[PDB]
Amino acid sequence: SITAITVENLEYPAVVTSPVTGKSYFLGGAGERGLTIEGNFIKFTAIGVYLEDIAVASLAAKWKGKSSEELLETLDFYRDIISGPFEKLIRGSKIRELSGPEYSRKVMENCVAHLKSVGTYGDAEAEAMQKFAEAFKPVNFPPGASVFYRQSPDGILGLSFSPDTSIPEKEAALIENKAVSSAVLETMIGEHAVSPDLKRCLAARLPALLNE
Ligand SMILES: O=C1C[C@@H](c2ccc(O)cc2)Oc2ccccc21
Repeated sequence: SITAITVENLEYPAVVTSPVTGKSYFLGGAGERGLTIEGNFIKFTAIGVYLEDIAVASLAAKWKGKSSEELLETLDFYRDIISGPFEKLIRGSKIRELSGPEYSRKVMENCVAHLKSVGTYGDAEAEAMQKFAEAFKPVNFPPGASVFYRQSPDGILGLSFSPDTSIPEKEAALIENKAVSSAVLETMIGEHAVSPDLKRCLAARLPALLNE
């Protein structure tokens, strides 16, 4: 039943399969991010969050039978999605052109704030974030180009870059750090993520799946 979602002419298929891990995912939600300039929301990128198919069985126990409205207001629900025992794939496709450094600046800012916020920002995490930064430096994201974050439940964050929206065969880098591995998704649907579009998609789409 899960449908595809299109954001600013950028389409997010209902399902995708990783060329890296071979695992298949379903679209949990899609939205957009940007900057508010002079009270005006300026869109820069689209974001899609895919959850490994096994996520359903994992989330079923605790969340089956809950209404979308109920899930949306429950922080614990999103915590299970962020740190659940399954892989998550996040695809960011640019609406406006951004260089790797330009784009990564904000993302890293948000990740670092979160990490410090929960008391897990030591030397290992700073080094992981520096490696994160390094991976983006040689990259440019013209409209339509994409970044793929593969959040492995084993504490690893795989980074892939594409000239368009197709998922690359090989990953550009592997950030091996547990706390950092979930930081990116946390800044998107975690408690302190202001933008609700992704959270709403998840709360709306998951109930149907959690019942069958
Ligand atoms: O996926 C993104 C894009 C990022 C961003 C937007 C505009 C820009 O110029 C640089 C980075 O903002 C964000 C903030 C929070 C969570 C995800 C994101």
